Order: sequence, then C-alpha cells, then structure tokens
Amino acid sequence: NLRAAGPGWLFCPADRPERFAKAAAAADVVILDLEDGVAEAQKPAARNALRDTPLDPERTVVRINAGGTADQARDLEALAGTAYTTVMLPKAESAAQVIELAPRDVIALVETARGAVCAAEIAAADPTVGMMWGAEDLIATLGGSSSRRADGAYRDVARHVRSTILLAASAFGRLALDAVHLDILDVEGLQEEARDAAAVGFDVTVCIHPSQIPVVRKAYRPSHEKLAWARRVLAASRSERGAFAFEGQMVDSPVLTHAETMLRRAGE
Amino acid sequence: NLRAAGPGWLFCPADRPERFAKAAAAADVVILDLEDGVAEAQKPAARNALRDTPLDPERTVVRINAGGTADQARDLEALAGTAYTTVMLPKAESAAQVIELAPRDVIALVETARGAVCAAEIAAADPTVGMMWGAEDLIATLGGSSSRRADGAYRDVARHVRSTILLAASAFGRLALDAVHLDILDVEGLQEEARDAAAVGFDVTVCIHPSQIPVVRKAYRPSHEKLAWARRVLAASRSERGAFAFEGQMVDSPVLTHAETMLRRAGE
Amino acid sequence: NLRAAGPGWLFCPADRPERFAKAAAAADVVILDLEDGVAEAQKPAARNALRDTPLDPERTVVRINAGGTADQARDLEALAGTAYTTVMLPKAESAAQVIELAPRDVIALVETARGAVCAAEIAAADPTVGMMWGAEDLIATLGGSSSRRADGAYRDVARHVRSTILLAASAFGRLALDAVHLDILDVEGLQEEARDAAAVGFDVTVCIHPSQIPVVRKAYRPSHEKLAWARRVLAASRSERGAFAFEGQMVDSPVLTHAETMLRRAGE
Ligand SMILES: CC(C)(COP(=O)(O)OP(=O)(O)OC[C@H]1O[C@@H](n2cnc3c(N)ncnc32)[C@H](O)[C@@H]1OP(=O)(O)O)[C@@H](O)C(=O)NCCC(=O)NCCS
Ligand SMILES: CC(C)(COP(=O)(O)OP(=O)(O)OC[C@H]1O[C@@H](n2cnc3c(N)ncnc32)[C@H](O)[C@@H]1OP(=O)(O)O)[C@@H](O)C(=O)NCCC(=O)NCCS
Ligand SMILES: CC(C)(COP(=O)(O)OP(=O)(O)OC[C@H]1O[C@@H](n2cnc3c(N)ncnc32)[C@H](O)[C@@H]1OP(=O)(O)O)[C@@H](O)C(=O)NCCC(=O)NCCS
Ligand SMILES: [Mg+2]
Ligand SMILES: [Mg+2]
Ligand SMILES: [Mg+2]
Repeated sequence: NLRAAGPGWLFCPADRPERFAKAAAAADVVILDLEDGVAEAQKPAARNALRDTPLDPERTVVRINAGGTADQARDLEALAGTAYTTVMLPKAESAAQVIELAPRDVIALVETARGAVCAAEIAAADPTVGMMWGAEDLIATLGGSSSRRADGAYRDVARHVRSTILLAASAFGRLALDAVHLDILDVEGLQEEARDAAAVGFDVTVCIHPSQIPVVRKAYRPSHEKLAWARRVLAASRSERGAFAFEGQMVDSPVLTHAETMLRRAGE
Repeated sequence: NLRAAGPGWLFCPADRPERFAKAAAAADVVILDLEDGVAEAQKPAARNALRDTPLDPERTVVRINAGGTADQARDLEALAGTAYTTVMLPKAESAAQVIELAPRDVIALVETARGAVCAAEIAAADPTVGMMWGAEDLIATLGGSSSRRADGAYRDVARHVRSTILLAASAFGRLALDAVHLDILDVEGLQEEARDAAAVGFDVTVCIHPSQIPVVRKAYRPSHEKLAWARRVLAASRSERGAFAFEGQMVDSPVLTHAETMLRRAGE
Repeated sequence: NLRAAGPGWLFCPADRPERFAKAAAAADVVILDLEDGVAEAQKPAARNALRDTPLDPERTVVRINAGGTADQARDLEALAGTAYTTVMLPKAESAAQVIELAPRDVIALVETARGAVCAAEIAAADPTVGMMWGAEDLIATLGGSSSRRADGAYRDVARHVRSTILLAASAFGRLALDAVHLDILDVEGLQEEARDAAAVGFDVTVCIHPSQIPVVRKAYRPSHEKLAWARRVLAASRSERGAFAFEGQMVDSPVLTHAETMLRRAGE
C-alpha cells in the first residue's frame, strides 16, 4: 500500500548506505537507486549495501536497471536476498518489460520517446502499480540538450510527456509520480511544481534532496484560501439540488469533488 | 444537421422545464441535461419533464447518464417517449459505450483519463457525430482539485486533453465541441477561449448560461482586421501562381484556405 | 545519409529551376516542391524542370503530392527519370501511404488530424527516414483560420502536434524536422524557434527563404554560455562517480549527455 504513504518520496544512491536511515527518516518513501545515481564501477558495492542495510520494505522502492541490460540481471540477483517487493523500472518502453518483473510490483519510469508512445500499454501491464516520468533522459534520448527554457519552464515536449504519463497512469488506476526538481536550492520552483502536480492529481513528487520533502508535503496541502472555499461550497451544496451558482461560478458534481479532495488532503 | 446550427450551444437541466423555451430561444442548440446538472433525487422528475415539454429535435441534444449505470437505463426508457435522436454520452470511455447507443447519434463527452487515452477509438465509432471534452470531471477523476492555475489558464493536462479531442474528432470528421466556461460573469475569459476555439477549428463552444451565447456567436466571427486581410490575400492570390509573398509572409494553399474559412464564417 | 547534413533545409518550388542552384548553394539540403508551392497548372512544367535541371541527389529531397491523387501518380512517373531517392509525402495519414513509396526513402509530412492520430504507425513504416509536421495544413484541415495567437506563439493544437511528431520520430529512430517559419523577415522569431528545436532534439529546421538558413545554422550551435557550462560540468564529472551536485544542480548521466551533445554540436 504505497498509495497511503505521503507525497514526499526521496531518491538515495544505493552506494551510500550511511544515508539510508536519514533518507528513511526525512521522507515518506525512499527510492534506493541502483541505476543512474550510481556509477558502473560502484554498482556491485551498491548491491552489497542494499542487502547489508535494510530499510522497511513497506516504505522503500528500489530503482533497478533498464530491461535487457546485464545490470538489471545482477540487480535482480541481489534483490533475491532482500525483502523488497517494489521496483522502479527506468527507460520503461513496453508492457513486456514490466511483465517480466513479476511477481514484484513495478513503478514504470517513462523517460524516452518510445516509452511515451507506449505509455498506455505500460500502464495497463499487470505488475504496474505506478508511473513516473523523467525529463532528462527524455531530452537526452531525443538528442536534445536542455529540458527547460531560459525562464525555467519545461520545454513543450516534456510538458507533453508529463500529461501523457498522468493520463496513462490514471486510466489504469495507477499511482502517478511527478519528475524530480534538479535545482536543489530552488524551493520556489519546487513549490510551484508540487502545487500544480497536487492540483492535477499526481500522487507523489519525487525529490533528490531531503531538504525538498517539507516543501513537497506543504505543497500537497491546499492553501488556507482554497480550504475556506472548499468549506463554503460544500456547505452551500448541502442546501442545493443539482447545478447551482456559487460566488459567480457554476457548481456541480465534479466541482464539489474538487472541494472534497482538498479537504481530504488537509485531513490526511 | 447540427453541423448547420450556430456555434452557441447551451446546457439546461432537465428538471427545469420552465427554462426550456428560454434556452431554445437564446441558443443555437440546447443540451437538455439528465446527468450532473440534475441531482439523483430529481432525475425521475427531470425524465418526466423531458417527455412533457418537447423542444425541436433538430436543435436539441439530450445528455444522458454514463454507460453501465442504472440511470442511463432509465434515461433511455424515457427517451423512448420522445422525438430526440441525438444524445450526449458523459464519461465516454470506449467505442462500445457509443455503439450500444445505436441507432441514435452520439456526441461523446470525454472527461476522464481513460476517455482521453481511447479518444480516437471513441471518435471512429459509427454513431459518433461529435466529440466534446470536460475539464472538471477530468480533474476530479484524476484526483486533482483545480482545472485552472492562479491566472486562470487551464492546467497542462486539460490543455492536452482539449487538443486530443479536437484531433480525434477531426480525424474522423466529427463535430468538435469546446468546454464550458464556469465563471458566468467572466465574459472576458469566455471571449478569449471562444476566439481561440474558432481559430483552431472547434465547431461549437458549449455554454452554461444564456448570457454567454452572444459572446460565443461574436467570437466565432473573425475580427475586422482578420477579414480585411482575408480579402486582401485572396484578391492578391487571383493574380498569383503558386507560393508567393504577401505582406512579408509566405502564402500558399492552406493559408488561402484559412482566409476563405474566415470569410465563410463571416458569411455564416 | 541526410542525417549527416546540416540542420538548414530549404524548400524551393519545382517550377522555378533558375533558383535551384542558388537553393543548393545556400542550404544543407534542398526540398524541390511539386506540391503546394506550385499551382496545378504549373505542375507538369515543374515535373519537366525536375528532370531537366538536376541537383545533387545526396542533398536533395522531392516533395511529391499526397497519396491517392492523380498528381502523385504523375510525380512518380516524372521521378523515374531522375536520380532522386528520397521523397517527402505531404498529408501523411497512414503507414500504407509510406510503404507504397518503396523502395524510395520517405520523409512523412504530418499535417492533418488523421496524420497526428496515426503518427507512430507512420514513423514505424519501413521506408520512413524522417517525420515533419505542418502547422498550416493542420489548421486548414481542422477548419480553423490561424495557427498562431496574437503574440505569435503557436496555438495549443499545433504545439501538441509538434511534440507528437518529435516523439513518434524519435521512438523509431527517424529524423525529426521542425515546421517552416512563414514570416520571412522575422529572424528573431525564427531564432527562438530554431534554438528550441535544437534543444529538444529536432535535427532540421525547414526554411522557405535562403536568408533563413544562416539563422538556423547559428541557432543549432549552442550559445557561448551553454558551452561554457558543458565544459565545466564534464570536466567536473571526470572527478566524480555517480550523482553529484554541481553549481546547485543535481547532476548525473543524462545531464552529462546533454553537455556532450552541446559540445558535439559545436564541433559540427
Ligand atoms: C546530489 C547529492 C549527491 C548531493 O550530495 P551532497 O553534496 O552531500 O548534498 P548536501 O551537502 O546538501 O547534503 C546535505 C545533507 O543531506 C544529506 N543528503 C543529501 N542528499 C541525500 C539523499 N539523496 N539521501 C539521504 N541524505 C541526503 C547529506 O548526507 C547531508 O547530510 P548530513 O549533513 O547530515 O551529513 C545528493 O543530494 C543525492 O544523492 N541526490 C540524489 C541523486 C540520485 O539518486 N539521482 C538518481 C535519480 S535523479
Ligand atoms: C448556474 C445556474 C443554475 C444559475 O441559475 P440562476 O441563479 O437562475 O442564474 P441567473 O439568475 O443569472 O438566471 C438569469 C436568467 O437566465 C435564465 N437562465 C440561467 N441559466 C439558464 C439556462 N442554463 N438555461 C435557460 N435559462 C437560464 C434564468 O432562468 C433567468 O431567466 P429569467 O430572468 O428570464 O427568469 C444556471 O445557469 C444553469 O442551470 N446553468 C446550466 C447548468 C448545467 O446544465 N450544468 C451541466 C453541464 S456543464
Ligand atoms: C516566398 C517566395 C515566393 C519569395 O519570392 P521572392 O519575392 O522572389 O523572394 P525575394 O525577393 O526575397 O528573393 C530574394 C533572393 O532569394 C531568392 N530566393 C527566394 N526564395 C528562394 C527559394 N525558396 N529558393 C531559392 N531561392 C530563393 C530569390 O531568387 C532572390 O535571389 P536573387 O535576388 O539573389 O537572385 C520564395 O521565397 C519561395 O518560393 N518560398 C518557398 C515557398 C514554398 O516552397 N512553399 C511550399 C512549402 S511551405
Ligand atoms: Mg533517468
Ligand atoms: Mg462532467
Ligand atoms: Mg502543407
């Protein structure tokens, strides 16, 4: 039940076991990384550390290597000596890549054009429990050079893939995870992203530094002004029958659902 | 031939029959609503109203309840006592949901992640004559809480689904209907939306208040500046062979088509 | 190997053979146009010009007419008398339209809703070596009247299709070609577009005037500021193993790939 954890998930390289406990303490869910966070020469040591420094398997996911690679094979061998049951699959590009990871639960990280093109097949695969997107491998594999424009906003194709993943995940009832914010000190930019992610239905914002978790948790709580409105409209709705105008707005079922969702997030 | 009616379509709850004639007078097409506009407890009375206060079936559509619901069964039973032949299907999620509504004409309202993912299949279904998108059920079903950002623009996933629906509809020659504007007094925002809808090829902007119709109709006629240009380029084109530069712009077939479409709209 | 040619491709109407050598001199690759650049009445003459005034077939593409048209038939007949082996297919709408052009290499120009819906199938077709998108026929066929909003940006549906084609192209290892800039003297607007195109992984910006070519070649060279950063981060990486923080940013494999890609571009 990762769907009950909290929105602040945190990457930690698997070759840094001295930080595992810190990460577990700071975050709702830790993603121990055997992939791009760790250099090739350091992967074997990272795998040893996984086995030798267990976190709670109910709140820890392991990002393994891409399908068909020698590393993934070594990863799955190492995982056989752990109690970890959920993995994150990078460069997820087909349903088959997820299905071969049975009986583990899988979070598919779509971060290539092929993955975007196949997002719905990947989402529908049986072991999938969530979908994440990655802007940086996406731009890298497209042969590009930057995921953001001068003003910091994501370039269109990244914005496009983010929506693609959110819909693919939601269409098949999977968790949706938003991309990492690479500018560590940029709490302002992270706050804006997290608030928007929360508004559109993402379940999680993945973080790369523990200082980011409190920003993400706060961002997933609706503002005082949003909560006041949620309260007002739901109260007025108790006296109405069908569509009605409230504070100049046409309100009915899905709008009341937004209000309920806001109060739910405030409560939990 | 809804195709031949104006762009101003107007929802009216079916449990408000004293407003039917008003709605029919103000709008090009009326959508009598048996779904979210009407509370569950009032649906039977709305169904009775549908039978007892008929509107011109050549300019009226009935939004029924979602596929697989007991409410949709009751709606279709009530529909049997009417002349209405076009229905709007909310939460359209598969070609099958549309096909089972034969022999009626169907406008598919895609307002869920699954709908967006399956948009093209829904558009290609035989009884489909139109596609609409719905931002609020979309966000609600995603688990989100806000369809628009602080400055009022639709969030990315809504913009994405809008374009998805326009393309799916056009690829199969269906009418495309743009989403409702819930801020009733926000004539400014409606105007902005409706002008853009007209410019990209939407056939209709759906309205929730009769005061919105005049705004939509005006927004769908190109501005004086656009029409002057259309006239100029087309005049110039009659003495042209192939691509040519007009007022510093490269002009060929599709640009001339744009100009003709403007003048056609001014004509209509 | 059009992939090894620069990013500056130039359309020239096939009924203007006195400009062929000029085109060839200015551009990296010339696209000789038998479609919309040429009026129907001038097409047979254009076809004679193609035969009578040959360009280097290793650096020339021919845009033929759409699938199923009498004009395409005549285009292919005319082409049998040339050494041209790559064609551009306008209004590309299915894999079948591409496959029937074997054994020639095909750049599929997607510029209709159907094309956008079928983009991945088109890209995957065996003869496809490139995908381009066309904003003006897109709006034209949707029944719209302008591809850009007041401030000059492309409307959403065009931005949507652009990303769609970039992903489809890249998912199947095809060249990705960005859309023409119709405002000839707007070199500032072209610069912005081309820089973004290069940043997200487009291989080509297609031009309609030889004055645009220098702008495009310059835009595909990363700025002094970006190159400075690429040098720094890659130098720093040779001292690191795995993810590291550089100048406040989380850095790992794909980001370093971005840097390498910038330097590769500066080298070319
Ligand atoms: C980028 C990174 C290497 C920075 O290292 P750094 O220079 O040591 O960062 P800081 O100096 O700001 O460290 C601050 C504190 O937080 C800790 N910390 C930083 N990142 C951490 C992480 N991902 N997990 C656990 N603890 C972390 C540090 O250990 C340090 O703790 P301490 O002062 O109590 O000893 C680190 O943030 C990191 O590993 N991020 C994740 C990278 C990753 O996994 N990428 C793969 C997918 S994007
Ligand atoms: C939101 C709503 C309930 C507001 O009702 P309201 O409080 O009466 O709004 P107003 O006071 O501004 O109404 C003004 C006039 O316009 C009429 N009117 C308002 N909305 C109307 C509608 N959708 N159809 C017909 N007439 C309408 C009212 O009857 C009133 O007429 P009158 O003065 O001649 O008697 C109403 O706009 C409505 O029902 N909209 C449609 C809701 C819907 O169908 N949602 C589902 C799909 S999104
Ligand atoms: C738009 C167009 C007709 C402009 O005509 P124009 O008025 O003659 O252009 P200019 O006056 O700026 O010409 C300037 C010079 O560039 C040349 N030139 C302009 N466009 C050229 C082209 N597409 N190919 C080769 N040479 C071109 C002209 O011959 C002229 O050369 P010169 O004066 O050194 O002898 C011409 O640019 C053109 O044909 N563009 C392509 C249209 C097209 O192919 N559309 C279909 C796909 S989008
Ligand atoms: Mg990655
Ligand atoms: Mg709805
Ligand atoms: Mg075209």
